[PDB]
This record gives sequence, structure tokens and C-alpha cells, in this order.
Amino acid sequence: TTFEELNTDKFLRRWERERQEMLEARVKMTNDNVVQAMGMMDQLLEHM
Amino acid sequence: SKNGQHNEIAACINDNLMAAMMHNKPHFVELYLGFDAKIYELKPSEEVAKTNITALDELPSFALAIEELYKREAKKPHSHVQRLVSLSNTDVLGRHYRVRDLANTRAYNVLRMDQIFARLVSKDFSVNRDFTIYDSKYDKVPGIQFRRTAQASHMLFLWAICLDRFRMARHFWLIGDQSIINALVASRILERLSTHRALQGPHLAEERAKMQHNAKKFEELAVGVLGECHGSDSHMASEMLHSKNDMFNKKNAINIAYDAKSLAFLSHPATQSVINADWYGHLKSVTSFWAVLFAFFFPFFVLPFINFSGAHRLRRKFAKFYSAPYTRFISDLLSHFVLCVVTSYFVLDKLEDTISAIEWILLVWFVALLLEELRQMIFCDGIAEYISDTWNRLDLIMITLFFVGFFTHASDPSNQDSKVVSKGIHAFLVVVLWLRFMRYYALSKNLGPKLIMMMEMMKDVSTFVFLLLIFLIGYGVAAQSLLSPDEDFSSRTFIGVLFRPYFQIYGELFLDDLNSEANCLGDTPFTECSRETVRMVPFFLAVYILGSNVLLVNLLIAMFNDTYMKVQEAAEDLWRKQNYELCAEYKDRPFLPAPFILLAHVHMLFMRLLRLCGVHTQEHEKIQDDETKRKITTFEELNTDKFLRRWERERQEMLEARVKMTNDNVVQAMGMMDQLLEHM
Amino acid sequence: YYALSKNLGPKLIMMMEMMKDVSTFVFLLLIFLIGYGVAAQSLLSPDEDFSSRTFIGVLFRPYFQIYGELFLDDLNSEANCLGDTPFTECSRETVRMVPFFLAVYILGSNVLLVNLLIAMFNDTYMKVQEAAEDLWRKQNYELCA
Amino acid sequence: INALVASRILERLSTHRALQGPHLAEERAKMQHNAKKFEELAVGVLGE
Ligand SMILES: CC(C)CCC[C@@H](C)[C@H]1CC[C@H]2[C@@H]3CC=C4C[C@@H](O)CC[C@]4(C)[C@H]3CC[C@]12C
Ligand SMILES: CC(C)CCC[C@@H](C)[C@H]1CC[C@H]2[C@@H]3CC=C4C[C@@H](O)CC[C@]4(C)[C@H]3CC[C@]12C
Ligand SMILES: CC(C)CCC[C@@H](C)[C@H]1CC[C@H]2[C@@H]3CC=C4C[C@@H](O)CC[C@]4(C)[C@H]3CC[C@]12C
Ligand SMILES: CC(C)CCC[C@@H](C)[C@H]1CC[C@H]2[C@@H]3CC=C4C[C@@H](O)CC[C@]4(C)[C@H]3CC[C@]12C
Ligand SMILES: CC(C)CCC[C@@H](C)[C@H]1CC[C@H]2[C@@H]3CC=C4C[C@@H](O)CC[C@]4(C)[C@H]3CC[C@]12C
Ligand SMILES: [Mg+2]
Ligand SMILES: [Mg+2]
Repeated sequence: TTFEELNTDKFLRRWERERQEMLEARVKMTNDNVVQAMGMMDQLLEHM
Repeated sequence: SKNGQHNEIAACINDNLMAAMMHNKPHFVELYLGFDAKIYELKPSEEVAKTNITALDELPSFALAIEELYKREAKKPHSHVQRLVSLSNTDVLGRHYRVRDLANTRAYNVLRMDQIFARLVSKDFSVNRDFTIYDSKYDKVPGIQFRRTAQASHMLFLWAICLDRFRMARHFWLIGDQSIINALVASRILERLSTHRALQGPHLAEERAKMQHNAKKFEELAVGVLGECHGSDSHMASEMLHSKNDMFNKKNAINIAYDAKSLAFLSHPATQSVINADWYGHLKSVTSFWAVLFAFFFPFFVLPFINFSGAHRLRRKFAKFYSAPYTRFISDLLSHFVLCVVTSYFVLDKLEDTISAIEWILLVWFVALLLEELRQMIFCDGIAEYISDTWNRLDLIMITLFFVGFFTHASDPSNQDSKVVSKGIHAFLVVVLWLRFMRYYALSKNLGPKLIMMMEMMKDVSTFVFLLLIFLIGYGVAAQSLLSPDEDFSSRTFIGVLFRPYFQIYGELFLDDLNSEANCLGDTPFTECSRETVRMVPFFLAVYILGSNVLLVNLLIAMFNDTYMKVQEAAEDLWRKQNYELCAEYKDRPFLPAPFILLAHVHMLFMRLLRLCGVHTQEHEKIQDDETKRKITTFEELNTDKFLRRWERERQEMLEARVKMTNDNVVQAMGMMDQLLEHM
Repeated sequence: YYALSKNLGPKLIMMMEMMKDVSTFVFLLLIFLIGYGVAAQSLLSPDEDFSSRTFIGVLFRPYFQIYGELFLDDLNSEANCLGDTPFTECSRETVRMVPFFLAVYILGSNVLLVNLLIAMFNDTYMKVQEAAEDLWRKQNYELCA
Repeated sequence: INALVASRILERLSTHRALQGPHLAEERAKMQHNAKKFEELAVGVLGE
């Protein structure tokens, strides 16, 4: 039971890591990050 | 807008919007719509001369502006609009078969285009125009502004669907109302427009394809809004699908969709739920095909059949069970099956010296079918709709064959020759009867799509028949001349050219028979013959079966394989369309089987003579209230808005859109970065 | 006992799947077979009482003509057509329509229905072909169990 | 074991007797899809 729970946790961590290396997820992550980058850029220009 | 210059926006918005429509810039048409662009306030560039027609003068200004667009588009070389107007063969007011100065200067008026599109959809689609709502006296009324937009949008919508501009069409579709019905109408106009008669040419091919593409997009729209309806309130969505619409002559939406040949709309769960609920009637959907048949054979063991919906309960239960279309289909199947078995027995068994009892039973049965066919002809939408069905063609041919054969036997029953000729005609009757029995295979998810595939492969055979005749006639004339030379032409020569050559393509070789006919006397088949020319028959044949059995038959197998992949992918859609056609056909079918449908026929005729005529007391009228109609329209607009918001959200999650958005955003990020470094 | 093999095993599962495809074919062919058989049997032997031989006659040739075996010499003998050309000098003019009915029938049977079944077989093979390994591993367990 | 049980319930649920109708077709497909996902889970942990 302990071995099975540990391997369940290992699979899901590995599954999440594998799913983050997909093209769709990386493009989605890149898009949201650039939007957040311009928010930080707006904050910078205000400070200037 | 922020600086209070809204009046200047409103003064120039109509011409600017007009210019945007002329120069094919959809993004600019949306931009303008919302900043007070009133589609009904358009003005023509030139002034139209009076034409002494009360219909043409009663038009609004926005009405001459849709014409000017058609004239500008039409004056360009090889424009399909001018060819369609010319091939329509109508006058200036849109009246059929009535085609001067009035016919050429105002050939592209909105009323004439409305009539052409109305004839393009179906035989019963009429869009009622009411231009009077554009008067200043109809201004204190609350909701008119919506009506004026919707009507105006509709006219522009029809123009934008015609020139195949999907984006402007979709926009004007969004401005107006009856979104689902308008999308189906748009799909129908693009599909009919894609073939018609003017666009038939090879060079217009890519162009017609575009139309079909556009067609697909619009039904996709029609499905989509509906889907939201199915995921917002299923029963109210069902009420919308059962709702009688004013443009078509009180046809519901599923019938409109079937007439528009929209397979995607018909395959939708909401549409299928309405068709399935109508199909099973007041019978639980989970009732066996076996259970209903057994209950048909055993009506007093049917009390425990399935949850449904003294005297007024047993009687009510019998009237609901025998009023269901599924039960009527099962009764018609069994009845037609007995007709096939009994008629097959009748043709196989010997005819008597007088009209036998089984012959009289079949005579009564086919009159009853003839009366049923006459009933179907009177109670339909049209003669063209009836004759379109392949099963109606098969039933008319089978009734016609039986009566020719019977009268042939009945003219002289004590005659051997009459019996032989009559049985010869009745052979064709039994073949067409068993072919007509395949109609009841359509309920099954395996057997149904296969009939459609069979009619498609019948089209492939005809192509094969055209290709084979070359080999068959050429080899047959050549081979028949080589086998039997110096013989006068007769009917036997014609039978000889066609018989063996055709049957040699199925692997049956007549080489022993051809050896006997060649008069070649030897253990080796073609050596010791009287004439040396007959030794070339095995060679001609050698080429021929290489051409026929190996090349043409296998080429047909390849055509069949393509045809199967084609009807295989849309087997589900075609089965769902057949599902509707079964449901529609059995709603009006009297329940009693075919021999016993004479009692039902005389009962309906007696009822018809009594009611809705002299000394009548029975009349039914079921008209929907205005409240439920306004509920369906508001619900439909809300679900249209929900679909488009969901559609935009889904389209922004696509890979192409996200990559495009990411690219433009990074470019803007460097612009902001340039501004930063300058500040530093 | 073929199920242990990686080639022979998945093929039995495919055979039971194509047995299901035949049953569909049987339902589609009966229409042509019974219709042509009743029509052809009536044209060949008219004015004869119904018996078990009539029933054997409707089913025998029509079924065996779908495999390319033509009974044209036998049908010529049964039609009582006395001539070098097979159907000209017959006693009755109705029997000259047998070669035509047959002409439609084998076009329907040997060219259209059999090849349609071949297409169904091709789909069935692609279907059990992709999961041939999975089905073999399930048979592996069933042998083991 | 729960993932296998989930796969079994979705596959049996996908046909059963109530969902037999033509209009529930897309719906049952979804079930099968879900079924596939859960056995994928059952395989995955096992793989670890
Ligand atoms: C639409 C299809 C199914 C119907 C075809 C019409 C059939 C039933 C008709 C058309 C021509 C007819 C033939 C015309 C003449 C003769 C010669 C006579 O001595 C025997 C019957 C025979 C051979 C007829 C049999 C029936 C016949 C073949
Ligand atoms: C290109 C291919 C499909 C050609 C079509 C073949 C058809 C037209 C040919 C092939 C075999 C032919 C039949 C062969 C023999 C006979 C017997 C004769 O007493 C009457 C005509 C009849 C019944 C012929 C009618 C026409 C026929 C059916
Ligand atoms: C270009 C294609 C058609 C190839 C041509 C080959 C033809 C012309 C050949 C192939 C087989 C040949 C036949 C074979 C044998 C004999 C027997 C001989 O005693 C007379 C000629 C005759 C009857 C030949 C005639 C020509 C023939 C038919
Ligand atoms: C590899 C394959 C395609 C070989 C080609 C087969 C050809 C060359 C063979 C097959 C059958 C043969 C024919 C069989 C019988 C005869 C009758 C004889 O009196 C003259 C030759 C003739 C007419 C032969 C000519 C050659 C022939 C047509
Ligand atoms: C629509 C389809 C079925 C085509 C119809 C073609 C049928 C009706 C034709 C094709 C071949 C024809 C037969 C060919 C030759 C003869 C011989 C003649 O002395 C009597 C009629 C008879 C026996 C014909 C009857 C009609 C016939 C069977
Ligand atoms: Mg709307
Ligand atoms: Mg009919």
C-alpha cells in the first residue's frame, strides 16, 4: 500500500512534468507569461 | 466618442459604412456597427428615376442602396450575379415567366432578388417584406428599432451570402434575428448557388468549392447555437424545434433543415431527441424491437410492456400503443413481408383455369395499396417531393406490373399462353417487391447506410457499363464474325454478339462451346480446323478477359472502395436522415396493415365527408401563444450570444491564434522597451 | 491451440468479426437470391404444382451462381430451347428472359455485394489489425488461466 | 484497482440499457473516452 501510494505520486509528478513539455502547454504558458511581462513593463514605465 | 463629437460620427457613419460595404472591408463594417451605424439610414449615391410602379416607389432609401451594390458588382467582367439574374428568366417585380428600359435599368432591385432567393430555397419560402415600418409615425412604439435593424440586416445578409462573403454575412446574421433558421437558409442558398445552372463551367470549380466551404461554416453556426440551447434548457430547445416559423409556410425547423439537406443539423442530439421522442410516441424508448412485435401479435399480454407516456385506461393504453409510429413501421414491415411470401407462393404455384382465391386476395391488397399511394399523393407537400423518393418509384412500378399481369391473366383465364405471359410479367413483380422490402432495413444502424452505398455503387456501375461496352461490342462483333462467317444477319447474330462476351467477364469460359462452334476436329482444341481464321478466337479472347476480368472489374472494385470510404465516413449522418424520413413517413401512416387498410381508408373518407364539409362538428386548432413565442426568441438570442462568446474563447485557445497573439505582444513589448531605454 | 502463435492467434478473433460481417451480407443478399430465384424458377418451369422441389430449386442455383459457377448449360437444358444459339428456338418466349434476369442478378451479386463485403472485411481487418497485439495478450492470459 | 473499477463502470455505463438511444450517442462516446483515460491511469502507476 505505501509502495503503491509512492509510485502513484511519482507517476503524477512525472505525468505533470511530461504534460508541461507538450507544445500546446508551452505555447499557453508562453502567451500568459508575455501578457504578465507587459503588466510588469507597464509598472516600469509608470515608475519612470 | 470620448470628446463629445458623437453628432459628427452620426452624420458621416451611413456613407462611410456604405463605402465600407462597396470596397469589401468587413473589419470596417463591424468597427462601424455599434457607434450608431443605423443600417436602415443608408442613402444611394445617385437618384433613381420614377418608374410608375407602386411597389418600386413604396421602397425606402436603404432599399436603393442594396441595388447599387449589385449593379457595381455586376458590371465587372465574368460576374456570376449577372448570369444568375439573366438565367432566372423573370421580370423586374420577380414574377415567374415574364421576361425593355425598365427591365435593364432596374434589373437588380431588392424585390426581384428576394423572389430569386425565395425560389432558390424551396417552393414555399416567402420572406414577407413590410417597408412601412420605416415611416416617422411609427416612432413612439418601443421595440420598432429592433424590427428595422433585423429586416435591414436580413436584406444585406442575403446580399452578402450571394456574393459569398462569409464575414460580412455572419455579421449581418448577428445583427438580425431568427439566427438558426437564417443560418439554415444561408446554407441552402450557398449549396444551391454552388451548382445552379450558371456556375456549371470548369473554370468556376474552385469558386463553387468556396461556396460549399461557406455552406459548411453556416450550418456549423446553425448546429452551434442549438447546442447551447441543448445545454441551457433541453425542453425549451425542443419547443423551439417544434415551433412554427413565419418565413416558411408553417414548417418546423427540422423539416426546413431536411429540405436544406443539412446533415450536421439533423445529426445533433437535440434534433435526434425530438425525432426519437416523436418516433417512440408514448412508449418508453427502452422497449425491444421484439417486444413491440410480440405485443402486436399478443395485444392482451401487452399490459406489462413498459411505463407509458377500466375502460378509459385500457382503451387509452391501446390508442397510445397503436398510435405510435414504431408500431406502424413494425405492422407495415410484417404486412409487406406477408405480401412478398404470399405473392412469391402465388407466382411459383400453378395458375388455375379461373381467377383463384389467393389472386382475389392479392387484387384487394393492391387496390388498397393504390388507395394508400393516392392518399400519399393528396396529403403531401408536392408531386415532386413524392416522386423524389426511390421507394415511391418502386411502389408505383410494382402496382403497375401487378395490374398489367392480372389483366393479362384475367382477359382469358382458360388460355395457356395468357397464363405464361402473365407469370412472365409477375416475375418482374416479385423481383421489384423483394427490392421494395429493403426500405425496412433503414432502422438498423448496420443495414441502413448500406442501401445508400448500394445506390452510390449503382452510379459506379453505370460508368463501368459505359467503359465495358467498347470491349464487349468490339470483341463480340469480331468473335461472332470469326466463328460463323458467310451467314446472313439476323436476330441470332445480335443475341450471339451479346451473350458469351458478357458472361465471359464473370469467369465462365465457353471454350468447349467455342471449340464445338469453330468445327475444329482435334484432341488439341484449335489445330485441325477447316478455316485458319477461327484459330485467332482464343487470342482475341486472351486480350479480352485481360481487359475485362483483370482490368475493368478491378478498376470498378477500386471505385467501390473509394465509394465505401466516402459513405463510410458519413454513414451516421445518412442513417440519422433516414431516421427522420422513417419518423416523418409513419406519422401520417394509418396503423392498419396493407390488406386491412381499406377499412381505415373508408373511415377517413367517411370522416372527411362528415367533418370540414357540410353537417360538420369536428375541427381542431392548435396555435401557440405570443408569450411562449417571445420567450423562444429571447432565449434563442441569449443562446446565440453565449455560443459566440464560447466560440471566441475556444478560438483564442487554438495554437495558431496563441502564436499570433504572442508574436504581436512581443513586438509591442519591444516598443515599450524602446520607450524605457529612451527614458533611461 | 492456434492462439499461442503471434500470427495465428489474432486471426481467429478477426474470423469471428468477419462472421458478423457475413451475417449482414446474408441479410442483404436474401433480397436478390429469393427474388431472382422465385422469378427464375417460375419462368423456367411454369404451370407446375408447388412442392419441396420448387423450394430446393429457388435456393440451389441462385446461391451457387454467386461464386462464379454458371448453370447456363443446365438452364439451357431446362428451358427446352432447341438450338445451336442457346436461347432462340424455344417453345415459350418467356424463358428467353432468363439470361436477362441472371444478367442483372450476378451484377448485383458477384460484382456489387461480394466486393462490398470485401470492403467491410478490409475495414474489419484494419480494426483488429491495430489491436492485434492487445487481443493476443488477452488470449495469452486466457491460455495461462 | 479503483481506476480499473472506474474504467469498468464507464464502459458498462456507456451501453447499459437506458443510454441506447441515437441522441445519447455523443454522450456515450464521452464515457468511453473517460474510460480510456482511467485505464491509462491504471497502466501508468503500474509502469512506475
Ligand atoms: C420497369 C420494369 C421492371 C418492367 C419491364 C416490363 C416487362 C414487365 C415487360 C416489357 C416487355 C414485355 C415482353 C413483351 C413481349 C413478350 C412476348 C410474349 O410472347 C411473351 C411475354 C413477353 C416476353 C413480355 C414479357 C413482359 C415484358 C418483359
Ligand atoms: C456493357 C454490358 C453491361 C452490356 C449489357 C449486357 C446486356 C445488355 C446483354 C448481356 C446478355 C444479354 C442476353 C443474352 C441472351 C438473351 C436471350 C435472347 O433470346 C433474348 C435476349 C437475351 C435475354 C439477351 C438480352 C441482352 C443481354 C442481357
Ligand atoms: C499487336 C498485337 C495484336 C499482337 C499481334 C499478334 C497476332 C497478329 C498473332 C498472335 C497469334 C497469331 C496466330 C497464331 C497461329 C496461327 C496459325 C497459322 O497457321 C495461321 C496464323 C495464326 C492464326 C496466327 C495469326 C496471327 C496471330 C493472331
Ligand atoms: C504471360 C502470359 C500473358 C502469356 C501470354 C499468353 C498468350 C501469348 C497465349 C495464351 C493463349 C494462346 C493461344 C491459345 C490457342 C491458340 C490456338 C492456336 O491454333 C493458335 C495460337 C493460339 C491463338 C494461342 C496464341 C498465344 C496465346 C494467346
Ligand atoms: C428497366 C430494365 C428492367 C430494362 C428492361 C428491359 C427488358 C424489359 C427487356 C430486355 C431484354 C428483353 C427481351 C429480349 C428478347 C425477347 C425476344 C422476343 O421475341 C420477345 C421479347 C423478349 C423476351 C424481350 C422481353 C423484354 C426484355 C426482357
Ligand atoms: Mg441575434
Ligand atoms: Mg409510398
